[PDB]
Amino acid sequence: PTEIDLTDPDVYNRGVPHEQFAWLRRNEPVYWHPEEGYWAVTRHADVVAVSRDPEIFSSQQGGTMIQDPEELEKQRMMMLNMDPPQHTRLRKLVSKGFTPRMIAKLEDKIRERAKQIVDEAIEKGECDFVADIAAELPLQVIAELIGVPQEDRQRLFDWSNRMIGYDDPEYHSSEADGEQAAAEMFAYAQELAAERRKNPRDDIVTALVQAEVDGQKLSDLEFNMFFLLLVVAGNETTRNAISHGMLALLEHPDQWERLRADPSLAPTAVDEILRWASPVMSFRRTATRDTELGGQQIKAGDKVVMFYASANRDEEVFDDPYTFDITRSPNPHLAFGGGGGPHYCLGANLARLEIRVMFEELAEIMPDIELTGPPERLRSNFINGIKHMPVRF
Ligand code: HEM
Ligand SMILES: C=C1CC[C@H](O)C/C1=C/C=C1\CCC[C@]2(C)[C@@H]([C@H](C)CCCC(C)C)CC[C@@H]12
Ligand code: NA
Repeated sequence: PTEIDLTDPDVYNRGVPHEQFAWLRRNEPVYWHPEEGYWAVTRHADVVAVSRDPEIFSSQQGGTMIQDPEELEKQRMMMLNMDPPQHTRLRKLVSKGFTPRMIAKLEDKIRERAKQIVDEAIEKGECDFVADIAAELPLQVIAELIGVPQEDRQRLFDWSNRMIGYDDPEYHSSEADGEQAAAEMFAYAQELAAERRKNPRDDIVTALVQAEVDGQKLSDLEFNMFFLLLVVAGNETTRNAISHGMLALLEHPDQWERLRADPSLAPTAVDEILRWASPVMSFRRTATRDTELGGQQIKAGDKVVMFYASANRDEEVFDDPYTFDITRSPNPHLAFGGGGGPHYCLGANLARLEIRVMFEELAEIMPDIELTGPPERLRSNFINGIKHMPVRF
């Protein structure tokens, strides 16, 4: 196969290039793509090994985005781009509201919203599965969880689209759209923080302003950058799991029948949807010193790109990896990152709950859902996203 540039958004225009990943896994699983260049890491075990060693494979040294100085400095304030010990301290501060017990307290409220969202979509008849269902549930939930009034949730969605849509013409007008979105969101976040410091509420903003670990509290910039990451993660990952999951269910109709007949299949179905969609396709690291990975010699300063979508088709880990099987078990997919990595998704419990509740509700109402046209992909080299997906109920 020709040596495709996996950092180029256009190579994802016709979908995830799974044949390229399949050839790499079999023939060159740790592969130097020359240009500057980068190592493509495509096997599950090697993604896990890179993930769990931040001392060698740093997130701070070159950031975590896969394309090739002001950008790095303007984003080293993101928790994603920190290494221990800096990272360890920040993650201890912001994780309090995301433990499994805290998240499980939301199921009934999340189910109440999902039932109402599905009901209104069915009443409409013909709609956009993204705007009316897949994006709307995580949007309402993250607004309520953060503490943003429901009237303001559309501001959160528009900001988030501008933050990640920097390669898609529908979501960006030029290169500074995202920076301006961030400035607006920082001002909004600071207003909310000031209010909850004075008058605490049961929301994440209050949890964050009150948090204290080892004599430390969140600084202004730390708070603002974590608010930003929560809003973008809340709005640009789960909705694409739901959209690709619905598409997979319609295109593998036997699986949809099984789920409709047996709602107890939903927890395993969530993990197969996550393995299938792999909504976050890749993240980058930088080697801090000379090292060996999979018999390949990686030099200090080298860019290393972990392809979670390829890991989630690894024939050594998953039997029949190109089959969508909602009962697949076990299912050690890497959609949330390599297990053991210090940055492993902080919201994985919330994401699983949102996806589980939504598909339970779609399956129980038993509507006949059908596509009325092709879904439109987000242009991205990072997110495996669906912008629109016309359906009829
Ligand atoms: C399908 C949904 C999601 C997927 C596939 C996903 C994926 C990921 C991945 C791959 C990482 C980096 C892991 C690593 O580098 O080792 C990550 C980190 C993170 N995610 Fe998730 N995510 C999802 C939903 C969410 C949600 C809903 C939230 C919050 C409401 C969230 C919050 C975060 C945060 C704060 C981090 C940074 C953690 C750190 O740097 O220590 N994510 N996510
Ligand atoms: C930070 C600021 C705010 C200050 C400056 O505007 C620079 C900047 C960029 C933010 C970006 C760049 C693109 C990718 C980022 C970092 C998004 C990130 C990849 C989201 C990941 C979501 C989830 C998978 C964890 C969130 C914010 C985005
Ligand atoms: Na119908």
